Amino acid sequence: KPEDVIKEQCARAKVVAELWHGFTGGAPKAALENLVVEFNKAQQGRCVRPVPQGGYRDLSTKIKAAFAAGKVPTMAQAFENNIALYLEAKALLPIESLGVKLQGVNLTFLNAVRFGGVVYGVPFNKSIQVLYYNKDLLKKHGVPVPATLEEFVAAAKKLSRAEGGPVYWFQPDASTFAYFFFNLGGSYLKDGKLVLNSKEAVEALTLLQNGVKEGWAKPITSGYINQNLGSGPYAFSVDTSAGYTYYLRAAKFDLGVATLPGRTKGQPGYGLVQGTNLVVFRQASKEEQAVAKDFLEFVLSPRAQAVFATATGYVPVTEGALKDPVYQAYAAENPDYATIVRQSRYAKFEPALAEWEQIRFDILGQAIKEAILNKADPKAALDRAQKLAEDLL
Ligand SMILES: Nc1nc2c(ncn2[C@@H]2O[C@H](COP(=O)(O)O[C@H]3[C@@H](O)[C@H](n4ccc(=O)[nH]c4=O)O[C@@H]3CO)[C@H]3CC(O)(O)C[C@H]32)c(=O)[nH]1
Ligand SMILES: O=S([O-])[O-]
Ligand SMILES: [Cl-]
Repeated sequence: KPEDVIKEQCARAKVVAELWHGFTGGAPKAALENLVVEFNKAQQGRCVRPVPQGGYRDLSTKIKAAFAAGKVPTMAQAFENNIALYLEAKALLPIESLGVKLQGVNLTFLNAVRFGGVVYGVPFNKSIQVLYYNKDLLKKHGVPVPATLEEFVAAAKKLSRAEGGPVYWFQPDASTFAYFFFNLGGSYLKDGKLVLNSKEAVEALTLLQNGVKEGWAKPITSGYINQNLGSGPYAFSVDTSAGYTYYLRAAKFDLGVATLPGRTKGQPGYGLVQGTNLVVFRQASKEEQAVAKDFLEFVLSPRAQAVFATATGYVPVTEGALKDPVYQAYAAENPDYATIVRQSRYAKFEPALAEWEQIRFDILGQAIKEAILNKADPKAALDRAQKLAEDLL
């Protein structure tokens, strides 16, 4: 068990840098621990201790408690909005002040960790949405993988009619809504104001709610989409690439990965970038900061990124990772890794506002759930979301 190995490594160590994370298990937790085990073996008496804090929401709550208690870890995973929050307290070390080189990091990811021109995060486990699909079920009914939103809706209705059940499965949540919202031309910031109830928002939430009414979209209310597989016909989901190993272990059918359907065939749709960056807390000792420096250099190395990305379905964050022989050997055997990289070229972020975590779950996610599960009118549900968000900001 890698967490037992690390516990023993850290027991023999003169300096331990704690890294608080939101991996509850599967391949992401095993890949993070395996990376830490190798880092720790290369050091002389210096270690990283990964500390599971629950999911990402539990992690952000535990960091809030840590600020209140006046005792932060050395490193933590952080979404771009969590970075914005922690910078209000000036709790974060600039990454380049540690002497970590970021050249060769993808500008999609590096730009998202740059605040006021300075980098306060190291992109580590960055995901993109992809189209997961049931190759067997599409083959059975001769339905090509849809390249456009129009094709996707047609494919879902045709397969749902043939199978007697809704085949597009989705979580009624902010992540899923972002795919439809972005690819209907939606934009969350209008002259720097956060807008949740634009016509593209209403259109995105109407399309999902109509999908449920018309019997081609199946809301998943309990667990992850990959935990629900096997109950009723499944053709498609739009989901994080970090879901890849979880789909593979659950799927009784031949799992497919495609680029996202876009407005036209001239370009794939935009996917939502999720997963986290590593931040380094100012409060850490110079000795713990020096361990963070080396760990970050290690996490950005082409081998570390190649192994982590091939073990998980996360997007390798560097140019050098794609040139690493381990990455190349996996990609040559499994086209899904190249599909994830291609889709990572067409990448949108949610707003990096300090309040965004509360807004995306408690306000926006609640409005999506009202409309999908309680048949609330999409505009009325999003107008309420807008009022609650305007009150919070
Ligand atoms: N706190 C906070 N969370 C945020 C923010 N923006 C987006 N997200 C959440 O990031 C999750 C995606 O990040 P990612 O690392 O791509 O995927 C996660 C897991 O989602 C995924 N997983 C785990 C178990 C499983 O059976 N299936 C599976 O796919 O594996 C990875 C590690 O757990 C989304 C999903 C959500 O958690 O419901 C809400 C979303 C934010 O601003 N703050
Ligand atoms: O972001 S570039 O790959 O179009
Ligand atoms: Cl959580």
